[PDB]
Amino acid sequence: SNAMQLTSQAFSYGRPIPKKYSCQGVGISPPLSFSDVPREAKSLVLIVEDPDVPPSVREDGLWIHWIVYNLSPVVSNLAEGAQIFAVQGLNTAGEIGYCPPCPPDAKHRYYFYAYALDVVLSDEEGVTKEQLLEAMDGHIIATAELMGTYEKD
Amino acid sequence: NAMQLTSQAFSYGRPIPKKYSCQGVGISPPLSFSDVPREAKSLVLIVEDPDVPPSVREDGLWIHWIVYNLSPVVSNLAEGAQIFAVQGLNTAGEIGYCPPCPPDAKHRYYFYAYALDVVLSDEEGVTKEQLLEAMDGHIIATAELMGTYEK
Ligand SMILES: [Ca+2]
Ligand SMILES: [Ca+2]
Ligand SMILES: [Ca+2]
Ligand SMILES: [Cl-]
Ligand SMILES: [Cl-]
Ligand SMILES: [Cl-]
Ligand SMILES: [Cl-]
Repeated sequence: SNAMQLTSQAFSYGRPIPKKYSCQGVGISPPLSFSDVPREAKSLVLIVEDPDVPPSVREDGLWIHWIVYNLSPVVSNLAEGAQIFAVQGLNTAGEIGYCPPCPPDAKHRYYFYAYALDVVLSDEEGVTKEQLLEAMDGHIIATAELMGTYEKD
Repeated sequence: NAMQLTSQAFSYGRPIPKKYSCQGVGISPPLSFSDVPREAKSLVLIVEDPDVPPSVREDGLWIHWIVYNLSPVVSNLAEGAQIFAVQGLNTAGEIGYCPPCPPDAKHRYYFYAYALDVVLSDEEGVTKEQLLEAMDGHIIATAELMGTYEK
């Protein structure tokens, strides 16, 4: 296509994420595919977040489930639970890496955002979303979005 | 449940019938959209030929059709349909569909459908570049159909 894509073999936009990738299954990271990445991209960034987190546990209403940056722009697929040859940032629990959906109160939406950058960012551990967004500023050449839902059954 | 774009006139990678080319009446081919996400507020269609002779078009890409602000429940466009959406500029410099008319070889014609989470502004003379620049940040699904033409 004419624009960068972020998709998953496991679910289409707005459909349920399989149980395997939630706290009700093994809780591993879902498969994701990047395609049509601009040739000028030098790295990719992934941010996964839940704007449906109960506000009584998170006042700003947004829980970050995964941060990955400095991915290769030709990475193509991340297989489920795969090794990440890139830098992982901090989720909202304050730990590195992927946190599975585990919505206590309702069905939630989980948004997966991809960003293509025309630079490689500094190699830093412990990166939060706020810090990452600052580092990206001025370097984002394209974005893509995927969303899936989860509701405990 | 991925979004799909199909045509009752040709399956993926197969020849586009003559009537949709310059060798016939040259009307737009029938198209069907399936499994458009619920969250979509509009559809976009971009049809282009990356096999255009580079001596004619240096960048190697000729746009044959741009449509945006299609209803997300439009479901199908009949052959040569009156379009209830906005048509943009093709590379010939005209609004609407330009048929395949490859002079030199078999070409591939790619049809890309995009579901957006917004309705774009109603504008005249919209080019592919302007359309794509506005779509970034709003695309929620993509589907591809391809057909070939050879004189
Ligand atoms: Ca007929
Ligand atoms: Ca004219
Ligand atoms: Ca109008
Ligand atoms: Cl995938
Ligand atoms: Cl959750
Ligand atoms: Cl059709
Ligand atoms: Cl042509």
